[PDB]
Amino acid sequence: PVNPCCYYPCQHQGICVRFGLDRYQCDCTRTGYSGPNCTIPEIWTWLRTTLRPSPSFIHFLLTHGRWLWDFVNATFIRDTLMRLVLTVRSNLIPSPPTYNIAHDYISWESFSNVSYYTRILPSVPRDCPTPMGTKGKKQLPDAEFLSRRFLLRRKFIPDPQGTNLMFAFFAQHFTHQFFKTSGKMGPGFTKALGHGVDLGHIYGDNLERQYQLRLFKDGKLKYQMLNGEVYPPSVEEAPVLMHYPRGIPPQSQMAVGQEVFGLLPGLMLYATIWLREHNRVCDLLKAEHPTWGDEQLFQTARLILIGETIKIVIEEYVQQLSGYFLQLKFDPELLFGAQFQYRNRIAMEFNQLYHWHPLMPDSFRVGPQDYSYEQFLFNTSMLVDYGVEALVDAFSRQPAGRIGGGRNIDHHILHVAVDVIKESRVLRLQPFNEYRKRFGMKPYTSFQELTGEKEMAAELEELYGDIDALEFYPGLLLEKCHPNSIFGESMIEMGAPFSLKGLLGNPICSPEYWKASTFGGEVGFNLVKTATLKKLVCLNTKTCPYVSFHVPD
Amino acid sequence: PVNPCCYYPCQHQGICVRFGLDRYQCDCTRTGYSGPNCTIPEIWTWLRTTLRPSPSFIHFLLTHGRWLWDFVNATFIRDTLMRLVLTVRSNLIPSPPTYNIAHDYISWESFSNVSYYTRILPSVPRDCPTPMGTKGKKQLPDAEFLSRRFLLRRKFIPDPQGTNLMFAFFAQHFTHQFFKTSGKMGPGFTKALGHGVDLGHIYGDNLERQYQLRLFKDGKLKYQMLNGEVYPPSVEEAPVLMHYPRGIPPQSQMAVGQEVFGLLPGLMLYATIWLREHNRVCDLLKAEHPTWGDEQLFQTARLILIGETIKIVIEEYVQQLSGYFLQLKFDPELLFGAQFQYRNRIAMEFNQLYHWHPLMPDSFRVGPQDYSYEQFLFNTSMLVDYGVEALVDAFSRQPAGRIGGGRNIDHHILHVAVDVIKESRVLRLQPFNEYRKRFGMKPYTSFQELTGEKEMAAELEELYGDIDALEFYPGLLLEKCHPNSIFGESMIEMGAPFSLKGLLGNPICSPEYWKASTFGGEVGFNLVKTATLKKLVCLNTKTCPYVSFHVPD
Ligand SMILES: *[C@@H]1O[C@H](CO)[C@@H](O[C@H]2O[C@H](CO)[C@@H](O[C@@H]3O[C@H](CO[C@@H]4O[C@H](CO[C@@H]5O[C@H](CO)[C@@H](O)[C@H](O)[C@@H]5O)[C@@H](O)[C@H](O)[C@@H]4O)[C@@H](O)[C@H](O)[C@@H]3O)[C@H](O)[C@H]2NC(C)=O)[C@H](O)[C@H]1NC(C)=O
Ligand SMILES: *[C@@H]1O[C@H](CO)[C@@H](O[C@H]2O[C@H](CO)[C@@H](O[C@@H]3O[C@H](CO[C@H]4O[C@H](CO[C@H]5O[C@H](CO)[C@@H](O)[C@H](O)[C@@H]5O)[C@@H](O)[C@H](O)[C@@H]4O)[C@@H](O)[C@H](O)[C@@H]3O)[C@H](O)[C@H]2NC(C)=O)[C@H](O)[C@H]1NC(C)=O
Ligand SMILES: *[C@@H]1O[C@H](CO)[C@@H](O[C@@H]2O[C@H](CO)[C@@H](O[C@@H]3O[C@H](CO[C@@H]4O[C@H](CO)[C@@H](O)[C@H](O)[C@@H]4O)[C@@H](O)[C@H](O)[C@@H]3O)[C@H](O)[C@H]2NC(C)=O)[C@H](O)[C@H]1NC(C)=O
Ligand SMILES: *[C@@H]1O[C@H](CO)[C@@H](O[C@@H]2O[C@H](CO)[C@@H](O[C@@H]3O[C@H](CO[C@@H]4O[C@H](CO)[C@@H](O)[C@H](O)[C@@H]4O)[C@@H](O)[C@H](O)[C@@H]3O)[C@H](O)[C@H]2NC(C)=O)[C@H](O)[C@H]1NC(C)=O
Ligand code: HEM
Ligand code: HEM
Ligand SMILES: *[C@@H]1O[C@H](CO)[C@@H](O[C@H]2O[C@H](CO)[C@@H](O)[C@H](O)[C@H]2NC(C)=O)[C@H](O)[C@H]1NC(C)=O
Ligand SMILES: *[C@@H]1O[C@H](CO)[C@@H](O[C@H]2O[C@H](CO)[C@@H](O)[C@H](O)[C@H]2NC(C)=O)[C@H](O)[C@H]1NC(C)=O
Ligand SMILES: CCCCCCCCO[C@@H]1O[C@H](CO)[C@@H](O)[C@H](O)[C@H]1O
Ligand SMILES: CCCCCCCCO[C@@H]1O[C@H](CO)[C@@H](O)[C@H](O)[C@H]1O
Ligand SMILES: CCCCCCCCO[C@@H]1O[C@H](CO)[C@@H](O)[C@H](O)[C@H]1O
Ligand SMILES: CCCCCCCCO[C@@H]1O[C@H](CO)[C@@H](O)[C@H](O)[C@H]1O
Ligand SMILES: CCCCCCCCO[C@@H]1O[C@H](CO)[C@@H](O)[C@H](O)[C@H]1O
Ligand SMILES: CCCCCCCCO[C@@H]1O[C@H](CO)[C@@H](O)[C@H](O)[C@H]1O
Ligand SMILES: CCCCCCCCO[C@@H]1O[C@H](CO)[C@@H](O)[C@H](O)[C@H]1O
Ligand SMILES: CCCCCCCCO[C@@H]1O[C@H](CO)[C@@H](O)[C@H](O)[C@H]1O
Ligand SMILES: C[C@H](C(=O)O)c1ccc(-c2ccccc2)cc1
Ligand SMILES: C[C@H](C(=O)O)c1ccc(-c2ccccc2)cc1
Repeated sequence: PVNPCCYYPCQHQGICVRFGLDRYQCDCTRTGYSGPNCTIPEIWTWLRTTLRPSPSFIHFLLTHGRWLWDFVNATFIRDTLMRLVLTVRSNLIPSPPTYNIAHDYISWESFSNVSYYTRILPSVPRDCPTPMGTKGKKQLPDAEFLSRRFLLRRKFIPDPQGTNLMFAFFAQHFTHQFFKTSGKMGPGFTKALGHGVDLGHIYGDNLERQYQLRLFKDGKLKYQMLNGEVYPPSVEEAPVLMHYPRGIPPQSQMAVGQEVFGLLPGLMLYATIWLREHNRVCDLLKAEHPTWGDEQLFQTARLILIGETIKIVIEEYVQQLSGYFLQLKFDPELLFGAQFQYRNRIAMEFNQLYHWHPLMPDSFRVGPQDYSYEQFLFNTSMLVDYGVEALVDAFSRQPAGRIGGGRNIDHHILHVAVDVIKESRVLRLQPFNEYRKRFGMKPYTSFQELTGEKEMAAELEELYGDIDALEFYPGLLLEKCHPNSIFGESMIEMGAPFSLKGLLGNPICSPEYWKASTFGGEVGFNLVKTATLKKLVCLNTKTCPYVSFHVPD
Repeated sequence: PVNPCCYYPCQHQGICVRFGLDRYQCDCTRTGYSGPNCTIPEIWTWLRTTLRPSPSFIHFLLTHGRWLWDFVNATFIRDTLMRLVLTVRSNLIPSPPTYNIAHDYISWESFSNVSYYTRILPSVPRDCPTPMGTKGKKQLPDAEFLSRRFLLRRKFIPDPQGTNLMFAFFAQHFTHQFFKTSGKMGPGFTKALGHGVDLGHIYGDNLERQYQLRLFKDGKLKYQMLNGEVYPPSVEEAPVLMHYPRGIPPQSQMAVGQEVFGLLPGLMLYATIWLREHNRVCDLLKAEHPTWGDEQLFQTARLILIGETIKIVIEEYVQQLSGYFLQLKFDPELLFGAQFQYRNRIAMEFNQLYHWHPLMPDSFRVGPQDYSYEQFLFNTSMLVDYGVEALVDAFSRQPAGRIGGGRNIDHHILHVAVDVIKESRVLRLQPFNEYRKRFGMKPYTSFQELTGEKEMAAELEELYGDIDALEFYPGLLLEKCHPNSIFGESMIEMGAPFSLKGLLGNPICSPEYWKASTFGGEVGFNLVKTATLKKLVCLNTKTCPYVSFHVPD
């Protein structure tokens, strides 16, 4: 008897439950539909769906008519729309979280064990006829072949939106505080127990590590002086585990919150900027609160930096990424009248979607000098040799690669995409089309509709055999991009919900925490409300270089 | 310079923050008040407080006019009132949680480290003129003296509401799933990381322990047969750490989720009933779902038992406790249209408040036999000797002692109260009157007003010197009791918020989880919806004895 849930019979988030030896029932509770497979719409459900413009038309509206948007952005309409965006996008993510790699049903273990990444759609049943369920071949295309054929970069394709490396390293630094897959436990497990913006990549993901990194004086983080400049301390003064190639002297190993940041100067660059921001904030707090001890100074600075991070990510990072003329706004109060849960659980699908390796260039240009991957990766003297300002200027000037479209991952890191595809199969992620529906989009009827071209589509069709067998990650990177965009609609329609839910679901955005006293008063609250990338760098450097998420003109 | 916040200047939940060397500022954000101390009301705030009837009057309305409540309870008005109770009570509890024993301010560590009990009011600053702030003497009364003088029972005082031992043991059993203070870490720390109704007292507070307790067959829990009846397994069969006096071998110990349950037959009685219920539910689930494996049967049954627990607690436990003519109702759907966070963090004040030792009798009567504490405590055969039905019948017929009013704690366990008072001082809990205000009541102006009498009031007055120096726990237990009630208004006004928040804050009550599929379908969902104390017992025993939370008429 073939497992009926392998046919993915339940639609619109209805829940498929096996009954008896060969039957099944769909739980349509609060889905807005009824019927055996939750396909019969209620009045409002129908109106909403038949009158709702497509993601492509909305994307069009949001990226045209700057004159009208400039007007709108200066009115209450800016808040009305930002609220709509926030609520409509986040409503797609279940909270409290539902499934994980071990349970394809709600359970107390899935709810309480935070070492697990959560998941939005259950896994493909292990007893299905094919790897993807019912469609496709008995064996999926070879991961290595799939990557070399469709993901490997031939000629560098720059992001048409003007995104640069300053943005690419920001994204890598930022996401690594919540994507920390455990090697020991395996796929489906994380070590970033904070499941969000807790800044564990600065303060450490565990208490013992945090303590080794702290100076325990004035609430500050340990540091060292080099060429009269402030940098993270060496592992000798802050005995913390760091992932460095064997043979590298401890004196040349910098100690920071995230163990893998010694991998790239671009990562240590941000680690340095934030470390300096932390100590700088500590100084501001101390002047305002001379009676405070080291602990409160440290904890309050952390909250301020968390706020500064969310602010910059929404108003500058996501702004650059979206390309929207609507001025995004970070304002927790926009949700104080709505039903919203201030909690977040990182999804394995979100982890998959954020592998933006295509952003990395062919080489790294620092002034007249061009540096190869071998001169850049694990280079422990570049940051100190050039200093923060020089690297920020350089990264802000060099363009990053386009993410969507295919064939744009540098050969030096193509192996990551290969492992991502392999991980996807161990996690038994459902097919791309099931995720399209889960996120409110119509499934693609053919590979041609997906890619927008004919040659790659024909080859994919031969390899997968059926569009309904196309996998999650390949689908995301091979989907045709929006006009002049960094990526396709699925990346936005699927990524926006996870991202927004992750940003606003932070406890500091709750009515309980979002108050001046939480940040030490008006001074600290204002630091959060008015934070910018430019201020983050220039208030912590001797000179002010060109700083931005987009290349200059 | 005296610490300005030692005077507890900020009112109505305003937050006191130290500025400069000797100044302070109150953050009145969203309190509904403004001004230096958060005392100037906004028009609506004033309107609401002036029209608000007193807790005494509302208590009067809820305990009179049966004819009217009989009409109300059979209509939608019952639901309207329950929702009001729910939202208004839970709104007094901060969520996300605020402080803990280490931080008297919001911090990321307080939010993320669940080993800490949270707290509603910050601690008494360590640099205050007196132990309670600025009022009272430089030295608090001796804890032992206080207990002997005002808490020690002289003549057993039965609860006037008819509460029995079946209720007392249920309460002790139930609360021990979320109150597990860590001896190793000390005051302020808990081992019950679930912080709520997770049934960890049945399944264990950690995974390793849960695995030792499970049969891994049919989703069931290990068990043993004795005299043809089902009981928890021995430690020899389920090797988990149980706290038994030294010398008692593993084969003679019973292994259950909570390590301290071997202490009393009353606790193991409930451990036995719930274990039978778990396995009984597994049977019903397997009949409906023959394809389900052991893990899903186990997890689903746990969710059902959690649901049955909350149902019984709200509609029978709290109902008995309140004495309201209003028929309380457990219906998560009542909050779906409101703003509510589905999370809970156990407060140290709630732990203190729940020390209901006065409930325990002078001796334990089982039919013709009367057992002393010496014969009852640590008795390893009584449960099996009498069987479940017999003990339930016996406990359901024996009256429990009155909680409030004072002088009603059996000398055998008075030492617990002494330690609660000592613990309170290590935690530096603010005075009783500060808590009265935090929970919407007027502070008491004298001990006479507090106790309602003159003898104890005069002595307390001399020991403490000032009503504003009275401590939390002593205050709760010495407050005058409502007419014919089990305890005073403070117990209700402070206890209800914590209780209701903890019950409805459970994720199974969220819109995401409260669906039939979560419980395996309609059969499991109805088990939750129609759960009853009588059914919990009678469907798991050979015969059906007298079972209730109140003695028979
Ligand atoms: C979050 O969730 C993850 C995933 O579940 C947790 O992972 C870890 O915990 C699991 C449970 O501890 C680990 O499971 C392994 O199970 C192996 C098999 O053991 C079996 O169970 C008992 C073993 O006990 C037996 O009897 C005596 C009794 O004392 C015992 O001393 C003796 O050793 C004997 O084996 C038995 O019934 C069976 O026959 C099996 O032996 C273990 O051998 C192994 O050590 C481990 O416990 C799992 O591997 C862990 N890691 C991962 C990645 O899964 C994680 O702990 C959870 N986190 C939290 C905070 O809950
Ligand atoms: C939830 O919250 C609780 C409460 O904070 C927390 O408690 C435990 O964790 C902390 C931190 O691990 C424990 O700290 C204890 O105090 C001392 C700290 O002082 C010393 O620490 C270092 C000593 O060892 C190191 O010294 C050399 C330097 O010469 C260094 O090179 C080596 O690395 C070496 O290991 C040192 O840096 C410093 O100078 C001091 O000597 C700890 O050392 C000690 O081990 C203690 O552990 C608490 O005691 C823990 N329990 C309690 C009750 O506080 C929980 O861990 C937390 N839970 C979670 C999940 O976060
Ligand atoms: C970690 O990063 C540091 C950078 O801080 C690396 O050190 C730097 O390495 C560069 C390249 O080896 C050094 O180059 C300098 O400038 C010229 C560059 O070459 C010139 O341009 C092209 C290239 O051949 C030709 O057309 C020109 O004729 C000319 O050759 C070089 O010739 C100079 O000799 C000089 O070295 C740079 O000086 C150096 N910086 C410092 C402070 O050492 C470092 O190698 C890297 N570590 C590792 C292990 O890769
Ligand atoms: C754990 O609990 C069990 C009960 O489940 C304890 O065992 C039981 O102990 C009682 C008394 O200790 C035994 O009593 C039986 O019946 C009479 C009762 O006494 C009578 O009533 C009064 C009392 O003096 C007098 O007026 C009468 O003359 C008469 O004495 C007793 O006399 C009998 O000898 C008989 O023991 C009961 O039988 C026993 N149950 C079993 C099956 O063992 C057990 O002690 C306890 N463990 C500990 C450590 O206390
Ligand atoms: C040239 C620079 C880069 C190098 C050397 C690099 C490297 C790596 C390696 C070695 C891994 C782990 C692979 C495995 O376990 O198989 C990884 C993972 C990952 N990378 Fe990159 N990467 C780069 C850039 C970036 C960028 C710019 C982003 C975009 C935000 C990013 C995102 C991620 C994510 C989300 C993961 C998974 C983390 C996890 O599960 O722990 N990377 N990368
Ligand atoms: C036969 C009677 C009982 C005995 C022997 C007993 C005993 C004890 C002991 C020995 C402690 C721990 C004290 C310490 O660490 O200093 C404790 C705690 C506790 N007891 Fe009782 N008790 C009884 C009844 C009850 C009842 C009826 C309730 C009410 C629901 C209750 C509730 C509590 C609570 C809430 C704690 C604190 C738990 C914690 O923080 O871990 N007890 N008791
Ligand atoms: C509900 O979903 C099922 C599952 O795909 C649909 O398919 C079933 O019913 C068909 C109608 O006759 C049969 O032809 C299929 O063999 C049968 N498949 C399975 C797995 O049982 C079903 O038609 C859908 N019903 C509705 C109303 O949409
Ligand atoms: C605000 O609260 C403070 C603290 O309770 C009040 O007390 C301060 O001001 C009084 C005015 O005469 C003095 O008598 C007190 O000594 C002084 N105490 C402190 C904290 O320094 C204050 O009156 C209140 N003010 C308002 C506006 O209500
Ligand atoms: C009510 C006024 C409607 C005007 C119709 C505007 C037409 C915009 O049309 C849009 O063009 C895009 C490409 O430029 C496509 O990607 C979108 O799918 C399409 O809807
Ligand atoms: C309330 C929010 C309204 C957002 C609507 C913005 C959409 C801008 O729409 C623009 O209108 C222009 C009309 O002169 C056209 O010429 C542009 O092609 C079109 O994209
Ligand atoms: C927070 C929910 C508010 C519902 C009010 C109805 C207003 C409908 O609002 C619509 O929602 C769509 C998404 O479903 C958007 O794509 C449309 O642009 C928006 O106008
Ligand atoms: C014209 C301006 C419109 C502003 C509203 C945009 C925000 C609504 O965004 C909508 O979110 C939904 C759920 O994730 C998606 O299914 C829709 O395709 C998307 O347009
Ligand atoms: C029509 C509305 C009338 C509002 C009158 C406001 C009454 C509250 O008045 C306030 O009472 C506090 C406590 O006694 C004082 O500390 C404040 O200074 C006082 O303004
Ligand atoms: C009996 C009259 C009651 C009036 C209710 C006051 C409503 C709140 O009024 C507010 O007062 C603030 C302080 O001056 C102003 O800054 C705000 O603009 C104003 O809206
Ligand atoms: C909608 C909620 C209404 C709550 C009101 C219930 C209060 C019952 O009130 C009772 O009414 C009786 C009338 O016969 C009086 O005799 C009692 O003294 C009075 O306490
Ligand atoms: C007549 C029936 C009334 C039902 C409403 C009772 C529920 C509201 O209860 C109220 O909760 C507040 C916050 O905890 C307390 O401050 C009030 O004193 C209390 O009466
Ligand atoms: C505002 C806009 C929307 O809601 O449309 C939006 C929000 C978030 C992202 C995002 C961020 C990170 C990864 C992937 C996607 C993209 C667009
Ligand atoms: C419904 C009623 C109300 O909200 O009035 C209520 C709710 C809860 C308790 C309670 C529970 C445990 C300890 C202490 C108190 C008491 C009364």
